[PDB]
Amino acid sequence: LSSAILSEKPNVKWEDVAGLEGAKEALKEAVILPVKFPHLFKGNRKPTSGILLYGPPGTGKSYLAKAVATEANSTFFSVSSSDLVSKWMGESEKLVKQLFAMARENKPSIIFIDEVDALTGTRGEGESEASRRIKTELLVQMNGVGNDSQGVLVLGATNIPWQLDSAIRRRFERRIYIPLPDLAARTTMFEINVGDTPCVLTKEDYRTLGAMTEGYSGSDIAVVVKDALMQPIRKIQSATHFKDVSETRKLTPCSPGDDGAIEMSWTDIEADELKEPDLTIKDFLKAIKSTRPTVNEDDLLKQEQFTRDFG
Amino acid sequence: LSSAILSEKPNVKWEDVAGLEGAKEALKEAVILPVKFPHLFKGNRKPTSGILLYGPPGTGKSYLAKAVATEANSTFFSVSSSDLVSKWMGESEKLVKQLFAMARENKPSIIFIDEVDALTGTRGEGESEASRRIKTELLVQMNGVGNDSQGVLVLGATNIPWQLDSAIRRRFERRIYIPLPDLAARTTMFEINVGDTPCVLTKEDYRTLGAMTEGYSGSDIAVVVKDALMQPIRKIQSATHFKDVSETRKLTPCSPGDDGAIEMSWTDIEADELKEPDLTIKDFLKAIKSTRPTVNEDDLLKQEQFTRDFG
Amino acid sequence: LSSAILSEKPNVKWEDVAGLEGAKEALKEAVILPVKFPHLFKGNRKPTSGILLYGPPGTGKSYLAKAVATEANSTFFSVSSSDLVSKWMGESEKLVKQLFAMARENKPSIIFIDEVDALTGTRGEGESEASRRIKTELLVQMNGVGNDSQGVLVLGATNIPWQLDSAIRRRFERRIYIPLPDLAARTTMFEINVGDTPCVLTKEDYRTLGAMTEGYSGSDIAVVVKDALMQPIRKIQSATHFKDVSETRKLTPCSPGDDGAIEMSWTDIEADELKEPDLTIKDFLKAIKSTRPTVNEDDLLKQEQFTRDFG
Amino acid sequence: ALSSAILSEKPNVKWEDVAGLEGAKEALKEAVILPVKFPHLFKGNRKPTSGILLYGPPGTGKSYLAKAVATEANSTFFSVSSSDLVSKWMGESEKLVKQLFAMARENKPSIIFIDEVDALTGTRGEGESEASRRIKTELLVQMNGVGNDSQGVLVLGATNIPWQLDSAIRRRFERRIYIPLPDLAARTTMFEINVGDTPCVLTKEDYRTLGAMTEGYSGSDIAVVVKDALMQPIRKIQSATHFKDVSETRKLTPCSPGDDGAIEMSWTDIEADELKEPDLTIKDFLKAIKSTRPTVNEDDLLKQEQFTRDFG
Amino acid sequence: AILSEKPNVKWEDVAGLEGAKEALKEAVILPVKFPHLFKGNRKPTSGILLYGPPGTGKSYLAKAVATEANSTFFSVSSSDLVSKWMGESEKLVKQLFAMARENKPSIIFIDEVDALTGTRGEGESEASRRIKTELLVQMNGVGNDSQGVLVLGATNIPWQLDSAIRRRFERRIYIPLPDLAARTTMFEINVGDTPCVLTKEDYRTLGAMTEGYSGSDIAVVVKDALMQPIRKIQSATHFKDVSETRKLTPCSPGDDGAIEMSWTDIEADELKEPDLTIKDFLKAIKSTRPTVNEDDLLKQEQFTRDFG
Amino acid sequence: AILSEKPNVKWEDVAGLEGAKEALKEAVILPVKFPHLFKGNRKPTSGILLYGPPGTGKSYLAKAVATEANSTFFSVSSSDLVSKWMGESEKLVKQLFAMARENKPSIIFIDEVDALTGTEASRRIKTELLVQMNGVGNDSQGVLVLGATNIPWQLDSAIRRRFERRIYIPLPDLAARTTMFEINVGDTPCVLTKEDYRTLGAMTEGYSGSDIAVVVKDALMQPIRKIQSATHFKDVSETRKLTPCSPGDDGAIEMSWTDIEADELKEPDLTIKDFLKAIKSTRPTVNEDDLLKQEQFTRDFG
Ligand SMILES: Nc1ncnc2c1ncn2[C@@H]1O[C@H](COP(=O)(O)OP(=O)(O)O)[C@@H](O)[C@H]1O
Ligand SMILES: Nc1ncnc2c1ncn2[C@@H]1O[C@H](COP(=O)(O)OP(=O)(O)O)[C@@H](O)[C@H]1O
Ligand SMILES: Nc1ncnc2c1ncn2[C@@H]1O[C@H](COP(=O)(O)OP(=O)(O)O)[C@@H](O)[C@H]1O
Ligand SMILES: Nc1ncnc2c1ncn2[C@@H]1O[C@H](COP(=O)(O)OP(=O)(O)O)[C@@H](O)[C@H]1O
Ligand SMILES: Nc1ncnc2c1ncn2[C@@H]1O[C@H](COP(=O)(O)OP(=O)(O)O)[C@@H](O)[C@H]1O
Ligand code: BEF
Ligand code: BEF
Ligand code: BEF
Ligand SMILES: [Mg+2]
Ligand SMILES: [Mg+2]
Ligand SMILES: [Mg+2]
Repeated sequence: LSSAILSEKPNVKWEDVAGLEGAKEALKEAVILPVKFPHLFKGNRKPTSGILLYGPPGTGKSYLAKAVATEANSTFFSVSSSDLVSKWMGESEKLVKQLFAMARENKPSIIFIDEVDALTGTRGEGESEASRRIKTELLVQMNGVGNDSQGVLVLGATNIPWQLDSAIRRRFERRIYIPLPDLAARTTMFEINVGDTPCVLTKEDYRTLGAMTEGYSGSDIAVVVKDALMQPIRKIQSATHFKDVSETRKLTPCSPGDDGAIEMSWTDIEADELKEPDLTIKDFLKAIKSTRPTVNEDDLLKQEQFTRDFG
Repeated sequence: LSSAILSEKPNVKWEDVAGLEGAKEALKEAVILPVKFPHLFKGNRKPTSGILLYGPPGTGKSYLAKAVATEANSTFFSVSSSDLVSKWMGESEKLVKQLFAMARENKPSIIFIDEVDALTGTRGEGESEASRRIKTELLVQMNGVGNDSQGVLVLGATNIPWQLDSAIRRRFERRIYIPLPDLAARTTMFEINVGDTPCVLTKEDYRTLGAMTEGYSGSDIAVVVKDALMQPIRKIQSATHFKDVSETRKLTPCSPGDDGAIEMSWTDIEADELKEPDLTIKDFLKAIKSTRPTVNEDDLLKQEQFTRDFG
Repeated sequence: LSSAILSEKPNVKWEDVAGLEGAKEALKEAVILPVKFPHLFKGNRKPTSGILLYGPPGTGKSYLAKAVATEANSTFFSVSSSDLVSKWMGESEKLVKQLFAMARENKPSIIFIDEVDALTGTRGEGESEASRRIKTELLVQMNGVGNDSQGVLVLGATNIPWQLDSAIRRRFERRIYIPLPDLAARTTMFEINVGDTPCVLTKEDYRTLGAMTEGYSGSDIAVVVKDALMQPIRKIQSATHFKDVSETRKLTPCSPGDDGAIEMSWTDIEADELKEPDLTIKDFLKAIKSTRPTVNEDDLLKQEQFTRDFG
Repeated sequence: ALSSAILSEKPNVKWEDVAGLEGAKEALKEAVILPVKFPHLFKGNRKPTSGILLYGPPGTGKSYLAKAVATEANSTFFSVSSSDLVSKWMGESEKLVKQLFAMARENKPSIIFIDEVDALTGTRGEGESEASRRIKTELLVQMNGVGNDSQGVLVLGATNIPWQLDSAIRRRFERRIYIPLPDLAARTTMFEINVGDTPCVLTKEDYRTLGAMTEGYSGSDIAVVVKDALMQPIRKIQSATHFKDVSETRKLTPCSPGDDGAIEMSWTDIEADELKEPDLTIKDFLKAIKSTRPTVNEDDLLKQEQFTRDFG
Repeated sequence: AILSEKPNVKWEDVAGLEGAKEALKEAVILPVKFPHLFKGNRKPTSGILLYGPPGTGKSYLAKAVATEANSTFFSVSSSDLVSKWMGESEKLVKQLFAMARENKPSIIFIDEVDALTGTRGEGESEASRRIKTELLVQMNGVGNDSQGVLVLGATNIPWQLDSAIRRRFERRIYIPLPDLAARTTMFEINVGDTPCVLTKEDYRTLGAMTEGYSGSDIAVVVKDALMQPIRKIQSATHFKDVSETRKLTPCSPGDDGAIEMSWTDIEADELKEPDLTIKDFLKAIKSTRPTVNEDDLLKQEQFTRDFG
Repeated sequence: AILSEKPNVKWEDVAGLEGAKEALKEAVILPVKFPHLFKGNRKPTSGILLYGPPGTGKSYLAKAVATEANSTFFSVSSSDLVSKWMGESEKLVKQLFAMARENKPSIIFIDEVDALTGTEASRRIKTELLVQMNGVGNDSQGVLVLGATNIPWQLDSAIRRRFERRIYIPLPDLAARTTMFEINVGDTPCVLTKEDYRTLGAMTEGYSGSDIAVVVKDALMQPIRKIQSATHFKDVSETRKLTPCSPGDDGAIEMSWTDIEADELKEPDLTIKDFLKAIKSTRPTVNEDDLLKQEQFTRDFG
């Protein structure tokens, strides 16, 4: 049997995710509003049962699922494609039945599924038995004869929504496209991902950054901020020569031959008594020259096709 | 001989389904007429043994099965593809035999199977042992040597009727296509799904709605009515400011600066003593602009192919 | 000691089967002629041991098996694929051995197997242990070292005879194709399936019906006759108005305003004392417009392939 | 004390009833008759054959030849399918094999027949190599025992699928023989055998005309066209209206409407025995030839020429 | 089912391409040397890809990272991951990252990740979607602790690697063909304790002769060289005394003291093996062609020139 | 499941293969003959793979090595390990190495090493074997593993790598086939000359020892075959003795073997020509594309 139970909460708050307030609105009214205000949702007025998120890779879908998982205050299940597909013949499907069953047992609950494109695609006869049996149980077990469709919430994610079948497209009754973040949201993600590190710039300088970075993803922002945090490490471990500055001794990397320039390596230098140089904009522009964006623009044209129709 | 079964207690009545009068006629004469009038069915006049329902997703198939399940007054079995396919080798087929066996034990009765496409498809050799053994037992056990084909009524549903094998197609001896609905039925579903909520419109305004919504499904109607029932709380949480109107205190969202406009949030306001905004066409039309028709039209061309031939 | 025996008593006459005079000849000489005339079969002259029937679905195969079962006057066994395939490892095969064993114990006897395609197909290694063990025991136990092949009789049915393996094809030594019925046989099935219901037509009108219905199955005939028997219930409970005609009170549906036309519903009318208008030609033609032929014509080309070779 | 179910009674078929098979007839006469009649020849270097396989397309006469050996044995003829070897729990699946060859050596001289050896063997994955690899392994040892027990037993293998037979058991059956479809003269012989004691109408060259008409059948095809030929005069008895006396007191046969002594009646009207059936005529034979096209397929013959062309 | 080892390989054991060396010394040794620098915004690298032509020592360098790591160093090829059944192909991935998190702090190596990528099109459908999907979501996802474990990827085909897994391996390093001096160093290492015959500039002549090999190519020409004088001894007729009591070596037919015999004829020890010298080396260089191809190097310069 | 023996097969009992033989002599016998040669970091081979087409008696050659190294021969079939024993196979591979350690000098023979790898469960056998072949180090001295494969190209590269030395076992050449015919008839009464044996040799290009063994087993029975079927008996020469002869000959009576008295039959003498018959009715076992497939392996992993 083994009951396939998996549920754990990380820490990602609301405003960690920047921008796209339609999805924030729909998920606050789909998650917080049923739990905090159950009396409003009564009779004809019912909460949303199936919500699909989609878009290009790294626009913040699974991180938003993390934010819902932290801000849930509910039995947050989560399952990959691993725990559903079993060995023999029968546990591949009865575990789905027990998943939504015990999900309804621990109601109010939220279910997230990542990359539902691995379970769809009934057109043709490829991926035959797994697609028909497992996908059929996802349909009928999602709603069907005597399933309590109230209670639980099914969060779907994908990168390919056009290969998603129209029936499961109707199952995910409120679908939301997640675009590449605009100027202001990327300004916000810059001001978030700098964090507690002492920066040097102002808000309109972050606006200059977001103007320079037209058309990235969230991971692209995470790695240009990472590289911006990782240039002074290369300055400290780099080359030969440090120097004292200023609570008892403190040395930082400096060029060969300078005011107090001893010749050494980071290894030579004592615990703590290292001075790493500030973060800097030059670090930002160096990170811009480091990495090209990952997303392709014809795939964005297909996202504008399915979004322009069904979004 | 360990038997694992199930049964239901649903709640759906006749007038909730709009249109579909042929299916309503065939199921009233296939369900109500045998039980209420058993004396009419004698000798040459025999009840229907196999009924197929099919069509695009969300035209009301499984909800009609709910209506038959409530209006049955009979032992209503229902089985998905899960409970038939077993682990080892033998219980995958003997459970089918015990299903129709105990179904004949509790006669008169109705059996529903959802998404029978997971049990068909003998063409080729894919899904070999499960398809031949389980599907063979569905054929022979459905009717065969000494099966009492009288009594139990088998209601079939699917979304893919062309992959259904011709033998089971003959088993479901009276098949009915369920098209996309029309103007008047969607007017009826609007006037049903508004329910007890105090609306604002008239009947010809619902006709204007159904004229605006050419080519939806029933789920599309359910979610535009759902979104229409969410715009009140969207207005309550909107901005800063509520106001008393009118059984002891009752406040609703209003614009900044109005007759009795206090400044607050929904959180500030007491249990129940919240007032909800009246349904207006603007919420309806906003919900129409929110969501495209879900299903495609080339799939409708294939439904017109199989319907135009075999319907 | 397993003892998974089952047999029964149906009721189907010879002459309720239409067409198929070759199958009628082969089964009269295979069933009636051994029992009534055992002295003719002695020494070199031996009865037939294996007879196969095949064809498109609903050409009357299993109903002919019902007719043999009624007209047997012999211990008629019948087994599906369910009772042969067991759980563990050994009872899947020893039950076959006990089946032909106790079949020879109750000689003279007839064995029918429906849809033998679930036990064949040794080509490749799919369905490996069940196919090799169970099918091997079907071969050797059917005839082999010391099996008394005289006595019993193995009746095979299928819908797919080309996937039947050539060895079992040789086992079923006298195979018969069962086509779609022609004009006269469908005229006969019309005149049988009208039964005791008072009709309105003549024999050449049934010839007009069979001319209108070119290329049906037996189930198609059964459901157009069924729909023809379900039109007078629709008319007797349709709209408003019945009328007395003629053993104490008897009312039938009639148009609004007629000779003795009271206004009521079927519900208003007393047990029995309600009679529906006799089947009419229009009901027949309406049933012809109701339902397509079931079978497809490329499958008929494969039936002409296997029939043209092995028939 | 976990013994089995064996053969005791032999099914009487004569040695002359088969046709063709001259290599198999030679190998089994030298493998059965020659050890018993001449034990002094097999000594030292000269040893009898230990493993003999028969194979071929279905219905070329393999199991019927095993019937002929079973009648002509005069020895304790065991026979076992795949049923009696595979047991329930874990251990009797293999100890019964050990007791089979054990009690087979107890009742020596003796012959062992195994039909459909591909059901014994056959591995694809983990499920196929469980509880069949054990029994296969015990067969592997107990037929490695040629150096242990050369004299005594003989293992006759039959199959229809010899390519799925594993190469190790292929080496165990050390002298394998392909059994093809029969030719003109052998089918003439099977016609003249299967007519039996029934009074025929034809001559030997008419049977040659039959075998020329029936190019490429099996033995079962011959058995059913002869069977249908033995059903045609009773079909004449059932058919039409009208019989007629001919010739030990009254004897009537079917004849056309209006003939020399043509009374009008049905078979039902006619007294026990005093019926006369029509003698088999070439027309019933040729009608039976038109009734059933050959059963086996020629691509299967190409695979028999593959395995025969290699390992035959 | 799952392998583990703390191997021998050191940074000085590795010869060549010191930018990848200092990069892995940073991303692996810097969590070891200064874990207290990595806090809050400053986080260690999670996914590092190595790639290029075959035989360049990526697994060997991973073993150098393993020895200087002091951590549970896993390593897996594709052979422990290919679908034989329909679902130990995926649950073993789940147990791999699961037990990898059980033995944290840890390092995971995967060799030739090109056998798990390539979602474009529908070829290799169920294995690619299921197994690759679990690699993505299980690599980072809803509630995966992405901290801790380190995923080392290797391949020979990086362009067929999908862009999503390309982003997963967030710090990728191209490994080019090495140079003269590093192959001189690998010659002087792989000769080992065997008594050679040459000097350092003769190894420079060797590396000049061997322009454009891999590390495995060096390993097999040194291996064949450790068959070469033994191949002289196993060959031919005639030995000869030279010089602690009797000592004979192979010599040509007809020479100063050339007796005719075989090695078998000659007494324990009292054999004088031919010296190990270059003609055998240069003959081994003429024996074997470089395996790798240069248009594949042009594609490595394409993907490296763009994304490197 | 594990066979053990102190075999008695000399080099001369193994037809041909002189090249392998000479490789094995210096690979295995030299270390054993003069152990003082292998002090310090100089260590004798401890894995040898024997590869080549089936029917060359790789096993028999292996026993000769054991006989000549004066060692116990321990042996196991990998097919049996993978299928028959399964569950207990880890235990078996253990015990096997354990016996061999306890019994130095000794040799482990693993037949069909390819059959260790693929078509989870036998992944254990692979894994245990590898751990054990690392046993040269815990106990490097005194044991040697000889693997045998017909399909070296299907042999797990990890296992492959544990077999330092690889030796090709070719199909027999003229001289070897000639020896095989002689050995296979041994003492049997026949009238074959030295030249006939050579002829039989020359006439079986591409045959294996196995193939030759079956042909010879077939041929020797021919005189028994003639006597059993024999027709027309003529007297020759201890009181009456008749043999088959053609229709119409010096003393040619017409009869069948059945007609002739116990013993007083003279069976036909063995002939070189008769084997020629047997050669026609037994095709060689081994496909001709195997040469290349095996030589591809000699080129790549030799
Ligand atoms: N709006 C956002 N605010 C903060 N972090 C973000 C945002 N969007 C993306 N990220 C970063 O992206 C990563 C998660 O991406 P994910 O949603 O898993 O990609 P995908 O959408 O392809 O699943 C996290 O490291 C997170 O920090
Ligand atoms: N005609 C209809 N009348 C009332 N509700 C409907 C109708 N069509 C659809 N619905 C609603 O939409 C959903 C879809 O109906 P259902 O029979 O379950 O279709 P499906 O199984 O194809 O999704 C149901 O949950 C039901 O509440
Ligand atoms: N020739 C026929 N005569 C009478 N009824 C028939 C005939 N063919 C079919 N039927 C009717 O149609 C149905 C289908 O025939 P049946 O033998 O059950 O088909 P199948 O062999 O495919 O199961 C049966 O209910 C039978 O009564
Ligand atoms: N040579 C033959 N002579 C006479 N009858 C034969 C011959 N070969 C086959 N038959 C008949 O054909 C049938 C098949 O013979 P058999 O060996 O049992 O074949 P199988 O087991 O493949 O069905 C039997 O009824 C047998 O009487
Ligand atoms: N840069 C290097 N320094 C030292 N040895 C190397 C180097 N590159 C390759 N080698 C040698 O090559 C052998 C095999 O290299 P391998 O790790 O298989 O290459 P790959 O990068 O394809 O995995 C190793 O045993 C190693 O000793
Ligand atoms: F989803 Be429905 F049953 F087409
Ligand atoms: F149902 Be039938 F036998 F095609
Ligand atoms: F013996 Be047969 F080929 F069934
Ligand atoms: Mg449904
Ligand atoms: Mg049927
Ligand atoms: Mg047989």
